[PDB]
Amino acid sequence: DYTRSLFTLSGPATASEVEKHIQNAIEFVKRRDPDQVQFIQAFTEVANGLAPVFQTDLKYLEIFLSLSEPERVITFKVPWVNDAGKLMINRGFRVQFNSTLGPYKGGLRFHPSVNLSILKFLGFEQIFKNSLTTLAMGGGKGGSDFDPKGKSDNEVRSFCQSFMTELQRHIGPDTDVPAGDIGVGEREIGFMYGQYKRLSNSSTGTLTGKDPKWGGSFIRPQATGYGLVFFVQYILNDLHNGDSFKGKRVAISGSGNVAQYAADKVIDFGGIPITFSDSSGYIYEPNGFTKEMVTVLMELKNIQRARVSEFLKYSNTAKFFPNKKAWDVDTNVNVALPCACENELDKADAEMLVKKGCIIVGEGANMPTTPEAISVFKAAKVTVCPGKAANAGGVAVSGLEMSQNSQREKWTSEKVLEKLQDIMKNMSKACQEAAAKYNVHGDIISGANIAGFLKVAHSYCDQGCV
Amino acid sequence: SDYTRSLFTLSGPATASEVEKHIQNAIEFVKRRDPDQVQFIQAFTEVANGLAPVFQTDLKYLEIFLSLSEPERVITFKVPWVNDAGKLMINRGFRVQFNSTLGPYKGGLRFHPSVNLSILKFLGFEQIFKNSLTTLAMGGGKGGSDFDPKGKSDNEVRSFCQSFMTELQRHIGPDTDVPAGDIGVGEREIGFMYGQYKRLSNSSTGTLTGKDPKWGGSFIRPQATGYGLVFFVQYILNDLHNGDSFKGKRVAISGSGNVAQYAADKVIDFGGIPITFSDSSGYIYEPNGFTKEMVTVLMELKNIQRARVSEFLKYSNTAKFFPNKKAWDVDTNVNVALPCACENELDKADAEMLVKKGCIIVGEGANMPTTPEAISVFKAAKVTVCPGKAANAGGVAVSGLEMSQNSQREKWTSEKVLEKLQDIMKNMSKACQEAAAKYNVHGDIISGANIAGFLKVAHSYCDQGCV
Amino acid sequence: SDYTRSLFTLSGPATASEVEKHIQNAIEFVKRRDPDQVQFIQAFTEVANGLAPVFQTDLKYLEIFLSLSEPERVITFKVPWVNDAGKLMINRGFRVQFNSTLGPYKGGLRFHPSVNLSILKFLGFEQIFKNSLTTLAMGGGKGGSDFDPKGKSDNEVRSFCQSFMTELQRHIGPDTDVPAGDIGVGEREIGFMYGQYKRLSNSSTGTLTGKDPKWGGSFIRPQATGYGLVFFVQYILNDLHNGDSFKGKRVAISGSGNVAQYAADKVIDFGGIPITFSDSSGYIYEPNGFTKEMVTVLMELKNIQRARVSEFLKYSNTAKFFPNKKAWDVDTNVNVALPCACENELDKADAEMLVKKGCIIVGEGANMPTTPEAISVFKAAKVTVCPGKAANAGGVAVSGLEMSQNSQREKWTSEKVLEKLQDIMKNMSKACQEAAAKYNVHGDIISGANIAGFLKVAHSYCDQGCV
Amino acid sequence: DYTRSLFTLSGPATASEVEKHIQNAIEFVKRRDPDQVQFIQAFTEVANGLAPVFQTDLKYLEIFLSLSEPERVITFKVPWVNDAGKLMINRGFRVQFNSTLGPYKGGLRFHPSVNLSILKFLGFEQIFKNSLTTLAMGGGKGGSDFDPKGKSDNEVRSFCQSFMTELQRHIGPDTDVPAGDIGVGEREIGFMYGQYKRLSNSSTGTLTGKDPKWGGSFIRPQATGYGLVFFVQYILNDLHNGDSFKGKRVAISGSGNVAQYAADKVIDFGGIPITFSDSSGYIYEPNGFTKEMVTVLMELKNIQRARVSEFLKYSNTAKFFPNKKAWDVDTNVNVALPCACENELDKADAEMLVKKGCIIVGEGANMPTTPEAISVFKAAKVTVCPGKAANAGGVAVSGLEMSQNSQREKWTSEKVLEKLQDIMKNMSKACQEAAAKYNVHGDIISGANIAGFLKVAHSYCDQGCV
Ligand code: NA
Repeated sequence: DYTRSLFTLSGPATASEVEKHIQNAIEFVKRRDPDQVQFIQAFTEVANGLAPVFQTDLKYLEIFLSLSEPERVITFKVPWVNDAGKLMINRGFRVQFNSTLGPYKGGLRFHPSVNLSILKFLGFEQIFKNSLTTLAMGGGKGGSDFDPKGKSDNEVRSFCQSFMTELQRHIGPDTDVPAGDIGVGEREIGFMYGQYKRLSNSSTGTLTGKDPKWGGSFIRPQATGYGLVFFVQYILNDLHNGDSFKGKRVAISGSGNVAQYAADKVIDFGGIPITFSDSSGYIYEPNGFTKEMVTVLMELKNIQRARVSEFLKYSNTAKFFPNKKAWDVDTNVNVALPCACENELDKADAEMLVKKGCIIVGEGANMPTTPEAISVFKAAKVTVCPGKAANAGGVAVSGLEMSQNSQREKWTSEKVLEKLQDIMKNMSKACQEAAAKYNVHGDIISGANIAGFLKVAHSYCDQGCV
Repeated sequence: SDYTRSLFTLSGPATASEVEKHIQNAIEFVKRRDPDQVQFIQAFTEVANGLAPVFQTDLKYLEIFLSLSEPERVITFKVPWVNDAGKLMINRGFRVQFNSTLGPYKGGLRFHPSVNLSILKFLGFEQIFKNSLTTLAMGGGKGGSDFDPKGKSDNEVRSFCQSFMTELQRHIGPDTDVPAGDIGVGEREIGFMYGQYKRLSNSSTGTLTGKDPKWGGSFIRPQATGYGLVFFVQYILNDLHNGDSFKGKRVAISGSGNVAQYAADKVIDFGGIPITFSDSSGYIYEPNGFTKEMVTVLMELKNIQRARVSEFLKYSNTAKFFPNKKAWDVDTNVNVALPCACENELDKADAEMLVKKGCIIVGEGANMPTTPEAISVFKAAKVTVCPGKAANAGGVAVSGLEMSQNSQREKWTSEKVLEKLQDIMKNMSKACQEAAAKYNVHGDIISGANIAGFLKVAHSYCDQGCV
Repeated sequence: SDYTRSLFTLSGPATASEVEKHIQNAIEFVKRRDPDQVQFIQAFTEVANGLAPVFQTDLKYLEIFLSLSEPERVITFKVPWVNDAGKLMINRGFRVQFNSTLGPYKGGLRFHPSVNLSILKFLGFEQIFKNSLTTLAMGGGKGGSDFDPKGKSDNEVRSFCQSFMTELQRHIGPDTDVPAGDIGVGEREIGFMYGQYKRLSNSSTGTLTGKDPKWGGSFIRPQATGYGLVFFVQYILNDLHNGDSFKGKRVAISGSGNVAQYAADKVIDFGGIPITFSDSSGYIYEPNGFTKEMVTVLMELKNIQRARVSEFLKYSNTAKFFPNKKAWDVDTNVNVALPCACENELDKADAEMLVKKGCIIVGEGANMPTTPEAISVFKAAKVTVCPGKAANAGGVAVSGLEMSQNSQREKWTSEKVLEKLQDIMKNMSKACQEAAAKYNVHGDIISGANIAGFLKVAHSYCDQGCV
Repeated sequence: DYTRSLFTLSGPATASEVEKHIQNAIEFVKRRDPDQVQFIQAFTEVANGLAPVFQTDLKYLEIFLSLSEPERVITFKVPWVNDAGKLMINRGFRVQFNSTLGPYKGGLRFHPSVNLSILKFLGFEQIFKNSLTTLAMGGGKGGSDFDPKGKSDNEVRSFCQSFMTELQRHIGPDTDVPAGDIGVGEREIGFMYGQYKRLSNSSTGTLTGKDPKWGGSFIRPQATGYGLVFFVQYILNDLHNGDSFKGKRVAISGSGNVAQYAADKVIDFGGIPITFSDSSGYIYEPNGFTKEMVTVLMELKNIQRARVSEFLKYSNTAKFFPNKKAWDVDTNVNVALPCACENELDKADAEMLVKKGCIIVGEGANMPTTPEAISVFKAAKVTVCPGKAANAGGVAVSGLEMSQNSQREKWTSEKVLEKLQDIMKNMSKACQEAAAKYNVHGDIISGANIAGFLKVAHSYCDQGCV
């Protein structure tokens, strides 16, 4: 330790002392930004998750507070002319929160609800999510209150070009590599890359989510679903004494890209997917979905945009249960993978799953499991894999896109998948060891919180706390 | 001509009631974008209401005004520094680069614990039109930090200033953004920040104003605001009071800082007598006026000894002190009132006394000294009010002259700087009158200053394609 | 002294016949390098022939001249932009950076469908020596696009200007290349391009001239070329016609644009009487001359209504109109002819009438107005011809004064700019006479302008190592 | 040959003629820098070592003289404030000696003895040492007369930040990549990286020796000691007819990272390390150090900062000999590894090792063996592995750190170790082949000098001698 003298708070502390210090830190965050509700909530949640670390050494709470101030925030006017010839002014943002582990990394959101508080909350959390990938990536977030909905393609191009005319000044392949998010998909990434390239007169990996013809990476559509299965597989080996997906009945909720590619990789590991779901209900195959059946489901949902119920016209064994969740299926379920939406698995759902024998839950979606549902799982000793780690496959592959751009070499699909699998392996071990080191063995949720923070905190001190 | 007409949705003349509703719509839009920036919202409201005569001629100006209210760029940044105890401190730094249509972003830096984005946006937005009025090619901006200089050692201020400029230097430059001093940022801080900027940039340029005259600074900088106030009132007296001047005028001055002191000196130069100075303890009064020698004595008490104005009674047998009273209460005739102390220092009752005491004109040395009720009293009495937005702009005008001297790599004599400052205030006073007359508020110099400052920016913004 | 002698293969004096063959070999070399650039080849040929007296004293000047004929840098670029219908349009943009020996590249931008590299190289090459003649530290350049502004909306011109400057900004700068206006690039386009340059560079500098006075522009810009023409002719009359002046002179002016209008204004200031203006439709004639009040009316018709000169007869009871005739046909005594309309507007037949009507001097406001046959007639008649390369350089002279004001961050009064323009034209007229006298072509101001412009560049090129 | 016309001296020359030309070159160097004793001595030693090359073509002597002038030297004021609040001014340096093969590369030294002569001497040799690694790296060296002794962590932080505030202007990932040296370890690299990152607003490999959490490489602490053992192992196989470290008693001098990890790799190859030494004396184990014993010694020297005599408290069989060198130990020695300091092995010590049966010497430190000692070994037929190649493992791994940074990909420890071993293998072959090509067969010292020089000399001419 070469930075000990810099910190006012140091040494061990009791749980009650840490609770008081956390509340003091929260009040300090509030006084600095009294009306940033989302950011304040995010700081409070992450701080509470790190209480075991703060008890061992109070310096970590100070570092946490120091990390809570963005290194740089750029807000800028974005003038653009709509198709009617009228000048429009929108607000643009790039929160460059932390660059300790690498260049600022995080998506861009174009949505009318976007403001500084929301981007700070997402950007702050992205620091530790990117940390967990093991890759050299910092944390950031940006976007605009520009609303793409109802706008023509030309209007989106006009906005993307004017937005990037300013953003290019603050980003770069070794500085800040933004990505997509709500309102920023392939269309917007492409428009922004063209403008960035024209202004910079350079072809670099300054954005991720690019098309494979010009710097993009394979496995991007599959990354999140595959990464979820990888993480759960490695947790089963590392925390369930050599257990595996093999022979496991896998109940999957959702019918989107995450659920589809999660089911494929489960079958690759010898598991049996038995359910898919949408807002209309869930479908169930007693003997599981084959890959060929998953392929049929993909075209119905992706091309025909149909409901899951249409699948029964293709399988004679398929059953459809209207207005029910996948957790209601009357069979034994060994693994539950919520891959649909937030708070989709509640206390009642968790109780059913425990009664049906599920040994582990993997969060494919964002915050799928309610806090009450988590409590039942902890009592039942059912492992919960946190989404911040289990669904990090997308950001992991965004880092692999940077590697390919830095190497000016496009990897084969097999190679990208191999490194994604290695990333989830190292991430799962880091979460387990972190939980064990702080005497919350098996609490992967705590392990993910600790592992992400500590790599940033220690690197911050290595670099002189600047 | 008009090459940007097609870009604006609102256009054409509008009635007074219609303009009132449109302004209210504009305010609501500003509120939704920044719902809790109280100071910025009110600043937008005040300036918008002051421009209603313009909006009635063409609603396009309201849309331009709304467009100008969004900063071109805001940079907020972490400022880590180590205090004398060896402990790491983190403060928030800001630079609001609001508008650069007329020139590089220009505006002071404030180091005070109350600093936040709303306050800096309010000051920076207003700085656009203040700098416009100087006739010089300067934009508008404002920055600073919630760093609290109170209780800090010189070394800690040095450490913070160097870390603050380590990030700020990346966003400023002699042709880009030229910051200056403000509350908490004086000669000490400007010097510390200039040293760091020079070291990192490996260049010697006019990237800050307020520099010492030994390395790029300008003469007349301490005197600029007080002199400029007297110049402006002098020119208004000539043009709107039929050749009147400061000659023979009894001038009640509030405040005892640099603005009040150098305004007093210039009043004497123009043949008037300053009769009062004041601070929080009260006001002092000389029935036959303060001489330049007496003003110098009072300066030493306030600037070196940091004493109260009452101390002056030890030096003058004729001086009278009135505790806990404002200078407007002085029991004598007052022809010119120059509020140079603080906001809302001249209220409705004060305006009424001054009218009865023979006041013909008010020159605002401080910011918003005269309350709205006081302004109504003066307009009914036909007492001219010279708005602070123009009358106290002498300081920023000389900061622009500092930039000119740096760009020319030539230090002007004090006489040359003083002449150009006087010429600036002359053209500014004429622009305010002409704007007021053109929009049928003849003699309303408050409206004229609002209009003249806004229109030069709005028209140049359209010339440049509204980018 | 001479430190670059060893670098040149050709050196020493040569006979007139030897120079003729050397010039042809130089021309053949230029043709082989650019065989189809007709305008550039002819421009090189004309200037080379005008410099034959110099080449005879030392053939190295021919080698220097040939070296100068290759641009230091030419940038051609695609300009994609979206029209009001939403359709992608691609035009070609150019910037010919011909020579920077005396200072940053300087020259206008032309937006016209006929624009190509040959035309821009011809104009840019001549711009080197024209800017040289102003005495100011300016190089030579030219740029533009085949974009056709006619039929385009203001918004479409804005889109093109912004896309055009998005690439051009990468190659220009206040100390590198300062473009200006030309055909198709006026106040609208300069403003649009300035906005885009400012946003991308994040700086406020004098990287374009022709700006509006509210943001870095200069007074006297509209009047500069017309005023400069009259200044130049006035000095030539004093120096070569034994103290003669514009006083009492009847001046036939061709054209009705800004050059002719402000030339007429300055003639009246000097006591002259302008008697004609002309258009594509014909010419108008006032027997007793146009007063400034009358010129003001013509300005409104031509600049605001953009009507033809025949409209003037509705306002003057004495005005006469002659369709399909040039102003030189006017039936009266003519003492001064000022062609300010177009190339080859004054032919041999026109010159003979003007001599018969008593013309003592011709001043070229336009470019190449006088045909080669017409020049011979005037030389035989001993009527002085003031070359356009010097006489119409007032515009570029003031563009240089705009750069000085930007570099100084100080706007000059109109009086100061006018005084400096007049002094420039005085030194230029002296430079042309002295250069002509030194090479034994006394009184040939056309050759004097060629020689004086070339030599300052040629000598400085050698000072700088011929790089 | 496209640069022949540029050189005044050319063609073959007799041995006596080469000696006269070398002496003129030395005098020319002296007149240019009459008081830079170390630099003059370094130029003289290398020039004499390259005499066989100069005899084949005198242009090489002219190239060598041309290389002796640095491309660029930046010396600069370094102002910083100590913990008492007092302004201190130190001198900073960066000698950017040659960039023919790649960006300037070399360590930074913070020590009160530092001056221009020492840095030119170290930087000049660094050119050819880096050449031998086969990696695309130039040569340089820098530092300051700042004395870390007696300074607090914060004072070192203050100096490092001010030092990098100027240095950052002259370095970069493709221009100059500094590294550590005496007085510049993990603490200083971390502090300087933090300052460089903040000022440049970028995350790149502009320093090596970084921590693996942010751009660092595995095997970096072990690289020089491991590389020394790899090199000697290959020389034993190639020049001692298939011999190896197995069963060899290895006397190691020094107790720093080089000596510790050299002992570690010796044990991997079946050898027996018997001694360690420091300024206080040397310790001796009759039956050798095990890895557990080396692990204890590492903790004493690296954490406790104690003298080697402390080891006797943990091993009953260890012996301590005050104020004596490890070469005096009374036993048979098969391999000598001087890994402590310059001129640590003198003529008398070499005589003892020959008497005790030493068959090969591996130079871990810089210039460890005196010229008199080298003569003893050459007469005795004891092979000397030159430090210029044998201790280049550290700079080799610093090049692998650069590759990983340029690839934005962290290699496994196994991958780094194999590439280090392959580099040392090719280097040992290059030294033998170069010595053979210039008819000094078996003179590995001469071979290392020739192989490093020729790649730079030929590449310099390829690039127009600019
Ligand atoms: Na790379």
